[PDB]
Amino acid sequence: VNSFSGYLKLTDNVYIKNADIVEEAKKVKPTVVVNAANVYLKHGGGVAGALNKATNNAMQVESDDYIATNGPLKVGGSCVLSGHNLAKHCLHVVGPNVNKGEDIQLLKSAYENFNQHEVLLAPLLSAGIFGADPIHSLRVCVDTVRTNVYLAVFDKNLYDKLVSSFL
Ligand SMILES: OC[C@H](CC1CCC1)Nc1ncnc2[nH]ccc12
Ligand SMILES: [Cl-]
Repeated sequence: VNSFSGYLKLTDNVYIKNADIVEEAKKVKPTVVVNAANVYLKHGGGVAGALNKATNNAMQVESDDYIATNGPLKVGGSCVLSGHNLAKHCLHVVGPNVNKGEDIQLLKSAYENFNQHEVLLAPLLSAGIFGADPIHSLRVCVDTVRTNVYLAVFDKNLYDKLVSSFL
């Protein structure tokens, strides 16, 4: 039993809800919130900009130190950093950004990072401003993640479309 509420169950382990991930994380304070990161951990827009804003820029400060020490992530890769006031940990995961010409096949590799954590709150990787088809992202999620994932989707028409089209 966990404290996630109001989710539709899609499979044994994948759940979905129309929600603002910032407001969800503040309520649940999950062990792991997933950020839709880029390789530079520059949290400007989309989910990343919203999560960072909610931390009063502390996420960006921590991220800049991480990059200065370690260099950029790989597309498809991840790192674990603090969750600040939102969660215990933030798993920064880099899905391919189609608006940059990155290979969509890397989306499966990106979702594989979720399997290192028993329970996660997360957005659909490569959706929104990353320019991929969200129906595809949900399909890859369901077919790749084996741990318990609670997907937040900050758009009603999209959410309704994702539910009604889910196979
Ligand atoms: O990338 C996945 C979705 C895509 C957008 C919804 C339609 C375009 N983004 C988000 N999902 C959940 N919570 C969020 N908070 C701020 C942004 C955000
Ligand atoms: Cl987005």
